[PDB]
Amino acid sequence: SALFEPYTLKDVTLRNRIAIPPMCQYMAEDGLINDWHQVHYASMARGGAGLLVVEATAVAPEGRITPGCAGIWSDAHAQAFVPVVQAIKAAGSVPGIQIAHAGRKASANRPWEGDDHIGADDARGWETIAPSAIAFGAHLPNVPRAMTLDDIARVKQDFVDAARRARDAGFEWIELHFAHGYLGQSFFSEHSNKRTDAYGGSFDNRSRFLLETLAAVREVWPENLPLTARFGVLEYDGRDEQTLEESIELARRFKAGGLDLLSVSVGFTIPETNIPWGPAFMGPIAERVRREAKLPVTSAWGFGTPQLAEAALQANQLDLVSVGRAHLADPHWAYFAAKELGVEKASWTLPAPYAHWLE
Amino acid sequence: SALFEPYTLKDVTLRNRIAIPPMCQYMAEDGLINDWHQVHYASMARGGAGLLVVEATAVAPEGRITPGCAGIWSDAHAQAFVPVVQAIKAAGSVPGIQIAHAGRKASANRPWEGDDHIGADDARGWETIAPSAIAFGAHLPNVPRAMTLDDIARVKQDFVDAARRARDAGFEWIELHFAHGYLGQSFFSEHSNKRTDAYGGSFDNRSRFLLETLAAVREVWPENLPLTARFGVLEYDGRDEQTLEESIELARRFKAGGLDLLSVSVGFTIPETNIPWGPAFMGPIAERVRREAKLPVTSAWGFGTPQLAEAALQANQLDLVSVGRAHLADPHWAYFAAKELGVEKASWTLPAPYAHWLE
Ligand SMILES: Cc1cc2nc3c(=O)[nH]c(=O)nc-3n(C[C@H](O)[C@H](O)[C@H](O)COP(=O)(O)O)c2cc1C
Ligand SMILES: Cc1cc2nc3c(=O)[nH]c(=O)nc-3n(C[C@H](O)[C@H](O)[C@H](O)COP(=O)(O)O)c2cc1C
Ligand SMILES: CCOC(=O)/C(=N\O)C(C)=O
Ligand SMILES: CCOC(=O)/C(=N\O)C(C)=O
Ligand SMILES: [Cl-]
Repeated sequence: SALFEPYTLKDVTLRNRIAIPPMCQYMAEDGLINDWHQVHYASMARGGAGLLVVEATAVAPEGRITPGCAGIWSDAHAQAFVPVVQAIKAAGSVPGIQIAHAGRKASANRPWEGDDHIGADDARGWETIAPSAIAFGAHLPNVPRAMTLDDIARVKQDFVDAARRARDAGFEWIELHFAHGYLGQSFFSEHSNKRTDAYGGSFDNRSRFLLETLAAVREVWPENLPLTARFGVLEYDGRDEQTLEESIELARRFKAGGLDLLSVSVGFTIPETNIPWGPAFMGPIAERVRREAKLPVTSAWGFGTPQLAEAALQANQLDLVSVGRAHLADPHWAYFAAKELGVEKASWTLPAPYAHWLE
Repeated sequence: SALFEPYTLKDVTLRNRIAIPPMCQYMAEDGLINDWHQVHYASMARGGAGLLVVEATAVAPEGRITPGCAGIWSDAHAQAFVPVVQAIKAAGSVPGIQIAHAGRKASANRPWEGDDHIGADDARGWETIAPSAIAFGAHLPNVPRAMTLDDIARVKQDFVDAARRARDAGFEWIELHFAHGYLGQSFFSEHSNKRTDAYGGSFDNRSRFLLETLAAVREVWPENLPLTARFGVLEYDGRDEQTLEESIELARRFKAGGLDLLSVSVGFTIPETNIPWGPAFMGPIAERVRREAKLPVTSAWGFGTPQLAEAALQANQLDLVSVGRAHLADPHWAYFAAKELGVEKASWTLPAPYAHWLE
């Protein structure tokens, strides 16, 4: 089974090709994770996945999506992650973390509490920042404040500080969240970046925030640990051909800037899109990025069955398969995939107190 | 769905009829549970089961099965369970514990480390006790020491002390382990009880240790919390008709002694048996116990498919369906059952951070 071949990137070895992608839990308070996350991540790591990327973790308070999002903007926040890192490691999985800034999509309600921007009368909300003072729209109508040059310098430092905190907490894998219409993605997209200074206008200027943030993180992130990013390479906004070509060129510059692997996703920068949802629909897009940027990739959004995950590898589209919702439904999904794929001693994807009885 | 009707017993209400039966994890050290159990139990409780009965927990060190078994023979041991109790309650499940004494099956290796008796001279092994100085045989050759009347008094008091500690840790449900060939079961079975004093020989005498332990525990266990027991009602030794009839009579005396529910199982007292290798063979047996002893019952051994569990409840065979190994494979099995049975808002069998996305 290709899905259960180990994978080595820099000096880190994943025991299989199953990655749990970042998945916000909305259960933190003031950015501080707690027993919800401890059990959530430990249980999934024991389920057998080779890599567990902890949810989008805010580099700054206003970079949270919701009042329930995790943060790593202080050392106490980072210390809260230590037992999570150690629990993922004890299960034999590799602990990773996605550090993020929600940009204009910040200051929103939890998904089951409206999923929409928090109103100005609500005391829980806050002012959002973004490259330009233009709203996402739809259920996220709050217009963000346009960032100053000092904002840009401060946020980049927040990414540096968060990467250093993630490193010191013991994460062996970091993912910069440059996707899904949050801050980084919105600097790259002309839909949301209306700037005329050095951070908007041209391709170089729109790339500048992401390339500089990557460069600043690379200076503090160890060379022997994978430095990755999630990036939306197309929007399904009717401009996919040119957007994908620009996104792949940026991925080439990420590679030259020391990025080890690209988590290929959709931009979600604006609501006015037509995303063709279907099983493994990102397959050919991830493969094109993989081949044209010559960079290892993972992807998500419909690979969450054993056969689809395996086929994505057999087809040389992905190096790692990210399986998200299936792991919320079944924290031991990796074990389920091992069985479904007829892996030898499949039950031993799990720790002995389970494996012995399921063989 | 009958499986997702709530169930009320004394002052406890289970949100559904799915019980997680006790399942030894063999991960404790000197009886002390740890982060293995914390995540294991909290994750399963979040999976949606209405009742989680924590594994066989030894009332005394020599009553462990293995060096990895949990114990509750001191207040420090009981304190270790408090976070487990509270995590199970926080997920909306009801915390239970099975208190146990392995009898002549004690001092054995973990199942995946040989599963056989450890010699008492071995630093990890110890001397076993039983109603009669007769070995189980096969891979459990250690001959136990026949218990004196003072031994009987000591062990019953250990059950009492353990029930008090379980109450103080916050357990809302207790199960006496009188099954599976351990101490209590072996007092009841003529195969293992060769005593001629007041605790062997007749039906009354063989029943005495179990009835006296129940009575002693009944004194300290709160009237408003279910007092339950697990008992092997037949052995598949060719004496099943006479054995089951005596077992149903003991269930009647259990009820008269204040037992609230009986977990019906197999004896496993000796190895020379022909136990059915198949699912749900206990259904009609448990139904007979339920109807002839007029006592609520649960059972296990192969009910871990949603349709089988639903069928056992529709047939009035069980009041609760115990689903064990399926929860080792999938801690969210209760959610999987909700889906398969077409329960409305099935995803909300799970907490919101999962439920919202699985709709
Ligand atoms: C509850 C939930 C939270 C998510 N949070 C994040 C996140 O914090 N960062 C991110 O990059 N993607 C996030 N995603 C997107 C997932 O990482 C993944 O791409 C998505 O679930 C699709 O993959 P799947 O079909 O296997 O579920 C989230 C998805 C879900 C369902
Ligand atoms: C790993 C494991 C540990 C078990 N430990 C106990 C136990 O401690 N006490 C008990 O009464 N039964 C124990 N059993 C028996 C189970 O509680 C249950 O009766 C058995 O798994 C049959 O149910 P199932 O078919 O749903 O798995 C254990 C079973 C397993 C698989
Ligand atoms: C619309 C896609 O955005 C995401 O997946 C996300 N984070 O990146 C969430 C849901 O928190
Ligand atoms: C074979 C029947 O015995 C059991 O089920 C058991 N405990 O009761 C264990 C720890 O396996
Ligand atoms: Cl000890």
